[PDB]
Amino acid sequence: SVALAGNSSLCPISGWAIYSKDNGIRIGSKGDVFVIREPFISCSHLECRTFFLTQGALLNDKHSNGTVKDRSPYRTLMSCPVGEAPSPYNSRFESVAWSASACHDGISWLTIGISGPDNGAVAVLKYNGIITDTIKSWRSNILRTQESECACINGSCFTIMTDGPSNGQASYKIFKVEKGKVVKSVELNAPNYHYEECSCYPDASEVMCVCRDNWHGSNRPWVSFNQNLEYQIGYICSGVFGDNPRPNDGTGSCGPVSSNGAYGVKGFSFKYGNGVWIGRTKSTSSRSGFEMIWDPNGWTETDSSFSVKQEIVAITDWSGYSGSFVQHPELTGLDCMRPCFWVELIRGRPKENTIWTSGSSISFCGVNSDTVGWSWPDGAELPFTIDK
Amino acid sequence: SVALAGNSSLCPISGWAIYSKDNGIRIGSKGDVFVIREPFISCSHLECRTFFLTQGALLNDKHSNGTVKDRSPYRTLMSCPVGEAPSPYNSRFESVAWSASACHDGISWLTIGISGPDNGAVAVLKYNGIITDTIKSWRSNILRTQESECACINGSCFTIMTDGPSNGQASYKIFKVEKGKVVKSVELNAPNYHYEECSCYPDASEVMCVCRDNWHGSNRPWVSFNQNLEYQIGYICSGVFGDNPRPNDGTGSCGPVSSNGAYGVKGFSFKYGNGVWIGRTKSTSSRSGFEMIWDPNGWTETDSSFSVKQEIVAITDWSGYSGSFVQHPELTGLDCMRPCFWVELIRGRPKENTIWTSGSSISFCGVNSDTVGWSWPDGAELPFTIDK
Amino acid sequence: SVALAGNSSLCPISGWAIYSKDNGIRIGSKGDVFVIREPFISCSHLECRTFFLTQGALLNDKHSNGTVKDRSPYRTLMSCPVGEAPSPYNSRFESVAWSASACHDGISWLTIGISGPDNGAVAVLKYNGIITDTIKSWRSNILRTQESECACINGSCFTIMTDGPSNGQASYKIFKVEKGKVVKSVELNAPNYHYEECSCYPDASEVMCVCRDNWHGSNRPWVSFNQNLEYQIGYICSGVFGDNPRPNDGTGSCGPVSSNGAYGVKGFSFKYGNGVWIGRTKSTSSRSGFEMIWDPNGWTETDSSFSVKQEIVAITDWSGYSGSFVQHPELTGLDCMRPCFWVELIRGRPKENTIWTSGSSISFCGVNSDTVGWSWPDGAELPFTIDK
Amino acid sequence: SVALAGNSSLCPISGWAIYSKDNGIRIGSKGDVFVIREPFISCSHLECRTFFLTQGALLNDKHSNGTVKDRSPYRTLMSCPVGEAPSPYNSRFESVAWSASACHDGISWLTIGISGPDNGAVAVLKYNGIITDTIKSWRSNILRTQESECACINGSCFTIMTDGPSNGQASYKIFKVEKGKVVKSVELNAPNYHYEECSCYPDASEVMCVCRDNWHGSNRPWVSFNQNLEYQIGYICSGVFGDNPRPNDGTGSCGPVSSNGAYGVKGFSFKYGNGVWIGRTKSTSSRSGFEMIWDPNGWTETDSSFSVKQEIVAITDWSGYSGSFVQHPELTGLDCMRPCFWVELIRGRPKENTIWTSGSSISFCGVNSDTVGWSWPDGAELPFTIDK
Ligand SMILES: *[C@@H]1O[C@H](CO[C@@H]2O[C@@H](C)[C@@H](O)[C@@H](O)[C@@H]2O)[C@@H](O[C@@H]2O[C@H](CO)[C@@H](O)[C@H](O)[C@H]2NC(C)=O)[C@H](O)[C@H]1NC(C)=O
Ligand SMILES: *[C@@H]1O[C@H](CO[C@@H]2O[C@@H](C)[C@@H](O)[C@@H](O)[C@@H]2O)[C@@H](O[C@@H]2O[C@H](CO)[C@@H](O)[C@H](O)[C@H]2NC(C)=O)[C@H](O)[C@H]1NC(C)=O
Ligand SMILES: *[C@@H]1O[C@H](CO[C@@H]2O[C@@H](C)[C@@H](O)[C@@H](O)[C@@H]2O)[C@@H](O[C@@H]2O[C@H](CO)[C@@H](O)[C@H](O)[C@H]2NC(C)=O)[C@H](O)[C@H]1NC(C)=O
Ligand SMILES: *[C@@H]1O[C@H](CO[C@@H]2O[C@@H](C)[C@@H](O)[C@@H](O)[C@@H]2O)[C@@H](O[C@@H]2O[C@H](CO)[C@@H](O)[C@H](O)[C@H]2NC(C)=O)[C@H](O)[C@H]1NC(C)=O
Ligand SMILES: *[C@@H]1O[C@H](CO[C@@H]2O[C@@H](C)[C@@H](O)[C@@H](O)[C@@H]2O)[C@@H](O)[C@H](O)[C@H]1NC(C)=O
Ligand SMILES: *[C@@H]1O[C@H](CO[C@@H]2O[C@@H](C)[C@@H](O)[C@@H](O)[C@@H]2O)[C@@H](O)[C@H](O)[C@H]1NC(C)=O
Ligand SMILES: *[C@@H]1O[C@H](CO[C@@H]2O[C@@H](C)[C@@H](O)[C@@H](O)[C@@H]2O)[C@@H](O)[C@H](O)[C@H]1NC(C)=O
Ligand SMILES: *[C@@H]1O[C@H](CO[C@@H]2O[C@@H](C)[C@@H](O)[C@@H](O)[C@@H]2O)[C@@H](O)[C@H](O)[C@H]1NC(C)=O
Ligand SMILES: *[C@@H]1O[C@H](CO)[C@@H](O)[C@H](O)[C@H]1NC(C)=O
Ligand SMILES: *[C@@H]1O[C@H](CO)[C@@H](O)[C@H](O)[C@H]1NC(C)=O
Ligand SMILES: *[C@@H]1O[C@H](CO)[C@@H](O)[C@H](O)[C@H]1NC(C)=O
Ligand SMILES: *[C@@H]1O[C@H](CO)[C@@H](O)[C@H](O)[C@H]1NC(C)=O
Ligand SMILES: [Ca+2]
Ligand SMILES: [Ca+2]
Ligand SMILES: [Ca+2]
Ligand SMILES: [Ca+2]
Ligand SMILES: [Ca+2]
Ligand SMILES: [Ca+2]
Ligand SMILES: [Ca+2]
Ligand SMILES: [Ca+2]
Repeated sequence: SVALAGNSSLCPISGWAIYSKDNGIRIGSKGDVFVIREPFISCSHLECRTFFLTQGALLNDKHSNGTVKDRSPYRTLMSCPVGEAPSPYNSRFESVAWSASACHDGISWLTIGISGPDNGAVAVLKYNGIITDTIKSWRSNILRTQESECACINGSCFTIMTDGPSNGQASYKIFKVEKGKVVKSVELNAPNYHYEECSCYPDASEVMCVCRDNWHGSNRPWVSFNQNLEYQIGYICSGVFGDNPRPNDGTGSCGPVSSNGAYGVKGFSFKYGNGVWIGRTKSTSSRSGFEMIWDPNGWTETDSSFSVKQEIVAITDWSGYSGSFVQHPELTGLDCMRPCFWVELIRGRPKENTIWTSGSSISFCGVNSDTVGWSWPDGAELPFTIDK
Repeated sequence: SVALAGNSSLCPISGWAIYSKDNGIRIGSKGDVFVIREPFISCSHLECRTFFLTQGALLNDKHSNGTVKDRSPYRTLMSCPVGEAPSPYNSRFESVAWSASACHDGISWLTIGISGPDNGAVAVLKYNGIITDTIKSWRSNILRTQESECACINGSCFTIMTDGPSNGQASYKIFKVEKGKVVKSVELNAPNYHYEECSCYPDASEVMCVCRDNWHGSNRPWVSFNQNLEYQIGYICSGVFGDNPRPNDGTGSCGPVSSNGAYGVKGFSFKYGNGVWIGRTKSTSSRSGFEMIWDPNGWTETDSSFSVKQEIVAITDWSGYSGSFVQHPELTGLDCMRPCFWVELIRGRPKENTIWTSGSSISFCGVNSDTVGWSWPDGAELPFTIDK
Repeated sequence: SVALAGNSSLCPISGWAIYSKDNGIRIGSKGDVFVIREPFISCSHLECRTFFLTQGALLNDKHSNGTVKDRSPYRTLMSCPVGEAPSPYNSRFESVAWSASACHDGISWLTIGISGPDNGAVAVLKYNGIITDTIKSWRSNILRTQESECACINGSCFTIMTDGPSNGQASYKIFKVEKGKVVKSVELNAPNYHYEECSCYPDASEVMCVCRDNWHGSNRPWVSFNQNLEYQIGYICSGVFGDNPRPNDGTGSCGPVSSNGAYGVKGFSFKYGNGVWIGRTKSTSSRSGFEMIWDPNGWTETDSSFSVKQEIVAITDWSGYSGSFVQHPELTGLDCMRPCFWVELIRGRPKENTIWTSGSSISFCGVNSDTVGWSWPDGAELPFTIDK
Repeated sequence: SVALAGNSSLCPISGWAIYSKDNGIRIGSKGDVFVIREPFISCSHLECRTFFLTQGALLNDKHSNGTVKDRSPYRTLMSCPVGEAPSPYNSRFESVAWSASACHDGISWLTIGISGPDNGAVAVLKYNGIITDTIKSWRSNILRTQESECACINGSCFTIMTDGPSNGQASYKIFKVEKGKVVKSVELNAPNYHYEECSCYPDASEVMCVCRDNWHGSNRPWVSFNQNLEYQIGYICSGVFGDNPRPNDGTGSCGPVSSNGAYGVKGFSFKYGNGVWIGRTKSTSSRSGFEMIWDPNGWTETDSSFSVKQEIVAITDWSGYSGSFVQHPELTGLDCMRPCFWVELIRGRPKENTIWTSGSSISFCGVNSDTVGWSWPDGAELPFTIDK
């Protein structure tokens, strides 16, 4: 009926309250559950959903064998209610996709699903499930996108795509989409920067995206922009380094930190003035553990000092991708934009002795009331019957 | 649209008509059914639902192994339609929780889910699925709540939480909640009393809660209160003792009956003037059997005499927790508050030779027409394939 | 919103067009499907549903073992959409019941579920899922009802219950129900008659019920009545005998035909003037085959001549119970009452080498356009894995 | 509420964007998924659905054995949401059918399901699930229909049925249906032509159907007609031959091309002026591969030259039936009729070493933006556990 306004500011928060846990892998030991990756949450004005990519194989079946291309023609974007195990019996089909994003403008769902060959992949955009536009690769080298929700403000939704090497300079574009039609795009002028798998959120009528530098940055890049795609770029300055892998905390940089800068993990962070909430793994080397850190000057200053840490997953347990999501005033009844996040808990290959790899999910919302750290890990006992 | 009024009196009844039976365990021998505990029913102005806690494991799977903490990070509050087996394919996610309560104010669902560590657990309150408040532990010793429905009157919902020892004096609070926000709380001044797992129901614009004394009472404690949290406390006086374990019926007390007073089972009872409907197990020592007893003076007098008994489950079959639920006039069309109850039929450990423990459920509503006693037990044949 | 009027006459028809087939047993060889009996169809002003009784066990599981009481505390009335396999994942819970009826008045569903002991069983009546009344046994000898839909006319719904011997004279009552409350009942004065498992349908503001004589009739008894429960009784006169078992067709009677009169099968027939559509098995001795016969004088004349036969199930395949259902003008848009019927295809014990017994279903609607006979049998290949 | 107008022209397009992929077979290796054929898509003004025929057997079960009649009494038309694996837990029942069509007029669904014996089969027509008419065989030799969607224009829906030999001259009729009632039919005068399994679509208030000649044509026949059933017939003229099997491309004919003309595969094509979009297999001999070809003069000229080819499935992978579907302006918001297509990917017998045969599906919509060819095959690894 009416577009989400997108004009409120992020809510003042003090900590993170647990929102969901699906136990998808534990349930999938016996039930009929998809093998999934990137279980990103996104919400409308009425409800929240978990989106995910599947190869159309179930846990404990031979088709879950992971020695197959990530970018396969079987890969599909699907969604199910938040907190449920992702099954063929409760999941909706969204798009054929090996890279994706989705977001709700207040009226209907936009989904973006990229499929096709590496040298010519096409993003199919859908609005309320009907194809409304396509974007084809402009460098012929793996067109790819956020793997989390796009950001909507007053009926325009915004996303970021990358095309080019994942181990060197690439090309980055921002897209403005209305009723699933591309109305504007801009190519970033970002020499020496690298953007992948952006987590973008609206805040006071502009978008902020925090991304992954897979080339040569162990801190995270960011790009922010207004409704006309006039943008700014930088890297998060804090010495509390956000990517995985990374060095031990040390002197930061408002450009890419080259030490342990290659590879990465999808991640997010929330800017509050000169301060920043960072979610990151607990290990510097593997996707293990998860913590939220408040660094009151960490957006702009390069020291390694921070003031608050909240435990989310212990370093003895596997974590994985994570991303932002918001809950607008039209859903919550609040006067401010609520920040939330999800974490993927990756099980299986390469770290564990299975034929498959899947994630389960947890999610949290920021609140200004009492909270507590704990560890909420995946909890499945591997290997499974199919691995014997 | 409009809040439940909560101002009517309990319906005059003569007996208990059977309302539901889910056969969850029998079905879960082959189907994909959660291992559950505390299958409490609660209703809105339109429908009733069964809420429950799961560890996110299914029957007949290795993850159902019960030599694990009750208070785990895997534990979740879920709900499904009354009378259906609780499966990942028909259950909705509500909250991450190892102790919970839920209730509908006429407008939306309030859910309360407690997770986190023993020394600092946090109740996450949700209204229509959106986080609206948190309550953190105030004694740092296992914040916990009803495991049945909270009580709503004219848009305010009420619950009771405990924090402190389960084998000695603890601390008890009543909470008043509006649109999922705590608007008032009071700490009971109840020396020598013990409250756990309260069953609370509205009756004539006030709430009555009947609970479990785990310290030193084989009769049940109660607390009643008005909308401003001005309260009264006591224990049910009847010599028809309500808890399990308990002594043989004898002289009662309007304080805790110390004989066989340690441990307990979640239970309920309904006050009608000086009279009381008690639901209890049939065994004095184990959670076996279930019966409803009408004691016309049993709220206030300490004799062991009663006038009506209705069989629910035979003493040769396992029972478990039980709790109250009501059905308001906005749902039923009646001019009075309808009392109902559920019973959990616990199967597996510690009494039986399985690796797991789960409950199925039955429920009954009070009526003023003809009724009959019978035994409606769980009916599964144990052990299961996973226990071999 | 508005009650079904129930004042139209049965549609003129010439034959029977196939309406549904669920293939429940074939699907249940692998899927998670209830063991069921009496899959009766009933419709509202918007949709049709299949109701059924289950013991809360699934096909191919140990709990499906049939050497158990029919009248057990596990037995439940459930419903699912017409034409779907009856699973815990698509079925709704209605009532705890070992004998049942249901019907929709235009506004909400009435369900009637009988449970409890043989010497004191209680029918629980629900309207829109809320308990609205109870009827207790009046002879203390197996209170039981239709196992098919009740009949509704202008907001009053009507049913027939029996209490007493199934091998001798019993007691028969008609009940008039409004918003799930009994407003009137009458006991039939029917010496030497026997009524069980009535199929009742509305026609021109009155109800006609065709039933099973289990005592001493191989033709079917009937009772018809107006809104004030003023009734008439008889037996279908045709020599085309309707029950199973029965003798070969011969001279009929407008009283019970004693030859092969003991035992029976639930069945139906539709009166059109002095003429009758009879559905019956093809075998005189076992529940095998199914056919529809039009006998233009068969309501009132005792000859064995008929004019039309339409094959439904071949005599080489198992049939079972069958019952009427109607589709009112408020659902169909027609100016007349549409007659339909379902058939249960019974598989397993006692005729086949399994531990279990279940039915699948087929259904047909009367039409005045071209039709064709065929055989639409169950089609499962027995025995199943659990029987090995 | 309001009928689809059906008066717009096909959208100008340049290529085909991927719309769905269900991975039904891969998922059905472990989950509970029907064995299916003819997964045709059809849409309303609100949503799209996949319709299909099942024998009521699941993958990996003994009942999936394919040495059984295609025209069995077990065969049923069912439907599920586009892009989901077709399971008993997410599929709706539509009709008992071994040949079918369905379409939505803007108000409700029409379904047409043919069952019964070869010498007298009856199409049961339903509108909003209620039987509204029947059509019986007029040649007593396998009455059969489209196996894809019928075409609706301003409240009248249109379909084509065949009756007679599949290896010689037969009889062909067009039917006009309103609210599920046949209002008009015409028999084609088409000597030497053969029509089976028509794909029909509306375009500018008329219908075009492209079909399969099973007798003696390796090009496809067509019939077009207006709302009064005044018709024209021919064969697609292009030397880019459309059927399977077929000869190598060569000189075409605006009559049947006899070389490799016997047998066939259900297919479609879209007429744009004198030009045509043809979907066909890549192999000339087996149902392998799939491609879309634009031949700018191919409706009317017989040369073998074409200008655009888009890969859909590689020749090393199995394809199967394919059919048209449209998306009207009332669904899309466009000013033109959107052309789409589905393809069935047939796995199992006769080409592969299994006891069963099933299809999965992919679908595509025409767009005027950038697109790309690829191969999106079924992807299951055969044989399955049941075949061992
Ligand atoms: C933030 O925006 C709200 C909502 O703006 C309206 O809805 C949007 C989707 C878009 O359509 C806008 O153009 C609409 O005005 C603002 O609230 C509105 O303010 C206007 C101007 O005073 C007023 O007339 C409306 O009644 C308001 N609507 C509501 C529902 O309150 C709000 O002022 C903006 N806040 C800030 C801080 O920018
Ligand atoms: C019990 O309360 C009912 C309902 O009260 C209304 O709805 C509540 C949720 C709340 O909003 C109240 O403040 C509302 O009045 C009472 O019925 C109402 O009585 C008032 C006063 O006479 C009258 O104006 C309304 O029409 C009534 N509403 C309805 C639907 O009947 C009722 O009187 C109370 N009964 C008792 C015994 O206290
Ligand atoms: C059969 O009954 C219809 C409907 O009657 C109405 O709806 C019923 C549920 C009940 O509420 C009745 O008391 C209602 O009248 C009759 O149609 C109605 O006829 C009346 C009297 O002429 C007229 O005023 C209404 O408009 C009619 N309603 C509709 C929807 O047509 C109809 O006459 C009856 N037919 C026969 C043969 O008895
Ligand atoms: C195509 O048809 C549209 C819609 O026609 C209406 O809806 C149909 C289902 C049917 O009921 C028609 O008889 C209706 O007119 C035409 O648009 C309508 O045009 C009329 C005539 O000018 C106008 O009064 C209406 O407002 C229009 N309705 C809408 C929703 O725009 C349209 O003109 C037709 N287009 C062509 C090219 O034939
Ligand atoms: C897992 O898959 C591996 C290779 O698959 C091989 O590759 C796939 C893509 C197909 O081509 C398959 O037919 C090939 O054999 C195997 O090496 C491995 O054995 C597979 N199975 C396992 C690990 O159990
Ligand atoms: C059931 O679980 C028991 C112990 O689990 C042990 O504890 C759990 C929490 C994990 O740490 C597990 O890896 C440990 O082995 C076992 O003792 C027992 O064998 C388990 N399996 C059974 C009973 O089959
Ligand atoms: C099927 O059930 C039969 C008897 O059950 C016996 O009766 C039931 C009600 C229970 O009391 C059960 O524990 C008893 O053993 C058995 O005789 C029979 O073996 C059962 N199993 C089969 C046929 O596989
Ligand atoms: C598959 O089915 C084949 C024949 O079925 C035979 O035909 C069916 C219709 C039934 O009559 C069945 O009872 C008959 O045996 C068998 O030849 C074949 O063995 C079946 N099983 C397989 C291939 O595993
Ligand atoms: C929001 O978008 C609407 C519709 O395009 C436009 O009229 C309006 O001015 C926008 N509001 C703001 C505050 O930008
Ligand atoms: C019920 O709550 C409303 C809204 O807060 C208040 O105005 C009203 O007086 C309350 N009614 C009663 C009887 O307490
Ligand atoms: C139908 O029932 C209504 C409401 O009780 C009554 O007023 C009306 O007269 C009835 N109509 C007929 C035709 O009996
Ligand atoms: C569409 O059908 C309606 C209702 O039958 C008729 O009045 C109208 O003229 C039709 N419109 C056109 C353009 O044919
Ligand atoms: Ca990096
Ligand atoms: Ca700092
Ligand atoms: Ca105690
Ligand atoms: Ca007493
Ligand atoms: Ca008999
Ligand atoms: Ca006769
Ligand atoms: Ca051909
Ligand atoms: Ca050409």
